[PDB]
Amino acid sequence: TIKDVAKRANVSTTTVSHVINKTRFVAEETRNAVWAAIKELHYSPSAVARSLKVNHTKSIGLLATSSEAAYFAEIIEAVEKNCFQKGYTLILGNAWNNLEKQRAYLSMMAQKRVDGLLVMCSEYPEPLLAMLEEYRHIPMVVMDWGEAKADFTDAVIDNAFEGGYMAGRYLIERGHREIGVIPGPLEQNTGAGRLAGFMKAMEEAMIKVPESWIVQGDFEPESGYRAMQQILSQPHRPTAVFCGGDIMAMGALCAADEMGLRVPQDVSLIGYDNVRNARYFTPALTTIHQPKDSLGETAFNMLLDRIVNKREEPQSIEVHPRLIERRSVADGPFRDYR
Amino acid sequence: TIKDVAKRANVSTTTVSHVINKTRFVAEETRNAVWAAIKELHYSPSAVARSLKVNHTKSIGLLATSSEAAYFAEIIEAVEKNCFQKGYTLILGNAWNNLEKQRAYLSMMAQKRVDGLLVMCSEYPEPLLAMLEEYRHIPMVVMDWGEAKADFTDAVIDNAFEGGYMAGRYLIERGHREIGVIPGPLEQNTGAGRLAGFMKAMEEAMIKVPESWIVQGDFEPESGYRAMQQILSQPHRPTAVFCGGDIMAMGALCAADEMGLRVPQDVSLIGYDNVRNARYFTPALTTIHQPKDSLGETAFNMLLDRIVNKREEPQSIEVHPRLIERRSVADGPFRDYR
DNA sequence: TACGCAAACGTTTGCGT
DNA sequence: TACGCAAACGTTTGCGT
Ligand SMILES: Nc1nc2[nH]cnc2c(=O)[nH]1
Ligand SMILES: Nc1nc2[nH]cnc2c(=O)[nH]1
Repeated sequence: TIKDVAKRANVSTTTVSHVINKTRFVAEETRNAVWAAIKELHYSPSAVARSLKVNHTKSIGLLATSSEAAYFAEIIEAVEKNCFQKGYTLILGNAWNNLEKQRAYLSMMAQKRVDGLLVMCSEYPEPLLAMLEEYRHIPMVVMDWGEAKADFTDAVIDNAFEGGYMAGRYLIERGHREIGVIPGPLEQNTGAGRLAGFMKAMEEAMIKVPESWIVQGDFEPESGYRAMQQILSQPHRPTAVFCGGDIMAMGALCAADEMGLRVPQDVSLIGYDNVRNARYFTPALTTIHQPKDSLGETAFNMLLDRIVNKREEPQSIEVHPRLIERRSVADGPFRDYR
Repeated sequence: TIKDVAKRANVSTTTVSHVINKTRFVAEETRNAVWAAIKELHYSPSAVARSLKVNHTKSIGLLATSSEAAYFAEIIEAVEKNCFQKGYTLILGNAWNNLEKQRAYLSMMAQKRVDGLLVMCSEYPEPLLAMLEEYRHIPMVVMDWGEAKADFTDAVIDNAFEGGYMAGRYLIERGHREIGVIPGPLEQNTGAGRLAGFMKAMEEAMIKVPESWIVQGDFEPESGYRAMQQILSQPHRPTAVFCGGDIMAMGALCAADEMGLRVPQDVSLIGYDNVRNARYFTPALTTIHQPKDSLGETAFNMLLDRIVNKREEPQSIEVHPRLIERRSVADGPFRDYR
């Protein structure tokens, strides 16, 4: 305890502190002396004590959805550096889209008194929106929203509609007119948003799409498997499918193999995410890339700012995606005709 | 503040507390009354205050190596549930095998006063071992050690040597006598340990292995790529390779493709990890599976026990791996001869 | 029976001199 | 010049009555 180091140090605690935090000038002797005792006495200042005083834990919370999915894990890993190089402590908590679950992690959140709050709950029902607001006191920012759903938070928008668009365009220019689509859950942004972007181009190109060629996915490889399966299992099949996510595409890739179909010789897959190891998919995945890092870093920053600069007004910064050409896509049967 | 709810509640704080923690009987009126104010006044008890008093933060720290690699992310995700269903708060911090880095996260660790400590630093040099010990006060347990490296911690041993063994045996019985190997870093347990297991069987079967058929990997898909590449790029090539890790195998799978070689028609790949989505590799990955969940859950538990049961003696629980047959492996040219 | 007092936990910090 | 006092932060808890 400080009372213990000051003692061994034959100096006031006020002194022990002033040297611990270089908050005011202290003679060299006194300085050194404190230190020695600090070391021999083996002192570890109590952050909890210091925070009960200074009104800030210096730790930010993460109300995530899950932490194993490649997509998530990369953002999550991104944040942590940011937290660390800026002095913060990361508190991770996955709600699994569970209201109860979130209401709890949110609960312990404020209790432990997180200086700030990063959110990625995926689905945002009225109930959620509700609970979230009752903590509008604690600074926060949702990082996975299509557009600014609330006025009480900060947001980083991905322009995922623009991405869904970019993907379809590619297919078109490639020669395809018979595309399919295994989208991510519609309650989601990266779900509906991407699909909706992809579908503008279609109409923009008078391309229709039979319902039998559009199957819901949940970002789980198993789901990609089942869809791709469902797709090619019907008499008339498309020549190129737009896969809602990379790890789903990764799963759709598998099925086509066991299918006996070649890729991209038989099917053309265009994903979306650009996961750390999508380049090494087999084959190499052509895909849309989301700036996961910046989506992360940008978030942490807005928080700090709102924090340290006692910001009060909400905000929302956009981020942008870009096509990444790999090997899952070939020319369509209309390429030369354009 | 409590002083604020008790006031609005026209009752002593001692009362406000006794109802907040059901620590002693309180009349219904008084009870209800407190509550109302608790709600209208919108009170969030201060955990930091309560902990500065009760001597326990109710939060455990995670001094990980990294959090994006599938292997890690799965354990990490495992822990968090365990933490959550048992009432704890997860603090995540990746040291990136950086001494300085770890010494820091370890530093802030004790400061914030983690009730317990989970470790997975991969490489454990004397320097590390040193620093770690100076916190032997704070309860902990390394979860990625070959054998009990220290007497001041708890350990969960994976029997990764037994796994490396299981893998080689498979190859043998399959018909192979010309195997290769892309192992994970030797400073590691899952590195050296697995390799060393795999190599006993070899000798146990009078199988030698040309150095030109053994290439260091770092668990990174890119590394698997380069090795597999290096391997088949030499005049005489093996008929089956044992891949140190799944995500590396995943990377070796790619190269062979671009190689023009078929798998398992041309090469036979046997990985090790059994990652959440290795089944969906292309082809479906035959591999050794580590009980990631239990490796996680078991760890959290030992910690609690050491914690709540004020345990003092070190411990070490083993966990076991098992072969998972998929599609990356075919009979060798010696199968019928046995 | 049902509750209230004050002291304590481990720090920081405004006055001082 | 260089340092020391005491009060405060937001709770819990042993005596009480
Ligand atoms: N698994 C997963 N992948 C995604 N890609 C974009 N959004 C998501 C998401 O919420 N989950
Ligand atoms: N990436 C990675 N994979 C592993 N598989 C077993 N151990 C490890 C490790 O330390 N890192």
